[PDB]
Amino acid sequence: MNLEPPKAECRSATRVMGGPCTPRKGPPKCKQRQTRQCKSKPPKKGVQGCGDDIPGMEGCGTDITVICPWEACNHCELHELAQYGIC
Ligand SMILES: *[C@H]1CC(=O)N([C@@H]2CC(C)(C)N(O)C2(C)C)C1=O
Ligand SMILES: *[C@H]1CC(=O)N([C@@H]2CC(C)(C)N(O)C2(C)C)C1=O
Ligand SMILES: *[C@H]1CC(=O)N([C@@H]2CC(C)(C)N(O)C2(C)C)C1=O
Ligand SMILES: *[C@H]1CC(=O)N([C@H]2CC(C)(C)N(O)C2(C)C)C1=O
Ligand SMILES: *[C@H]1CC(=O)N([C@H]2CC(C)(C)N(O)C2(C)C)C1=O
Ligand SMILES: *[C@H]1CC(=O)N([C@H]2CC(C)(C)N(O)C2(C)C)C1=O
Ligand SMILES: *[C@H]1CC(=O)N([C@H]2CC(C)(C)N(O)C2(C)C)C1=O
Ligand SMILES: *[C@H]1CC(=O)N([C@H]2CC(C)(C)N(O)C2(C)C)C1=O
Ligand SMILES: *[C@H]1CC(=O)N([C@H]2CC(C)(C)N(O)C2(C)C)C1=O
Repeated sequence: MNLEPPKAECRSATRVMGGPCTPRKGPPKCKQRQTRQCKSKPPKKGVQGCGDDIPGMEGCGTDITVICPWEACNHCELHELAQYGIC
């Protein structure tokens, strides 16, 4: 019968859940990664981004699985004002 009962609980959490939350049009519309969300300045390197090809296999995995900016949220090279979330 379907997969075995999933761990839909995890008590490890505590206050990092609940509270005033109201999604919007559900998560972004993927199924077509191209240029429907990523937009700003012409394609280049560093200033803009990098222009990879198939992330999750060669784009990233080290500065995220071992040290993700979410932990030491303070260093960050550029774009430090994005800390307010006013994005
Ligand atoms: C799955 C297990 C779990 O509980 N996780 C963490 C820790 C708590 C606080 C329990 N969560 O709800 C989050 C997702 C933050 C898991 O990732
Ligand atoms: C409300 C919906 C939600 O889940 N939110 C965030 C992100 C996750 C990890 C799903 N949470 O349980 C918290 C509350 C941290 C919301 O903003
Ligand atoms: C984006 C909220 C940016 O300021 N919020 C989100 C998440 C990241 C990846 C940081 N972004 O640039 C978008 C807009 C997708 C702002 O800081
Ligand atoms: C299709 C939509 C998208 O952007 N995406 C991401 C989601 C995660 C799991 C973060 N990832 O590494 C991929 C590239 C799969 C999709 O699967
Ligand atoms: C370098 C190649 C590229 O287009 N890019 C974008 C992709 C997303 C995840 C939208 N983004 O915010 C960056 C700047 C990473 C690269 O990383
Ligand atoms: C945002 C839109 C997108 O798919 N993208 C690419 C750019 C690079 C860094 C090559 N990459 O692996 C992602 C998926 C982030 C953006 O810059
Ligand atoms: C660069 C390519 C990518 O999508 N990615 C992950 C890493 C974490 C921080 C887990 N994450 O939510 C994104 C989508 C940025 C990279 O390391
Ligand atoms: C940055 C590095 C990474 O992969 N990551 C995870 C952490 C949670 C909140 C579980 N998540 O869905 C992302 C992809 C953001 C980071 O904090
Ligand atoms: C530290 C905590 C966090 O997740 N974060 C954002 C800031 C930007 C650069 C917008 N981003 O994509 C991450 C996830 C690093 C912080 O400033």
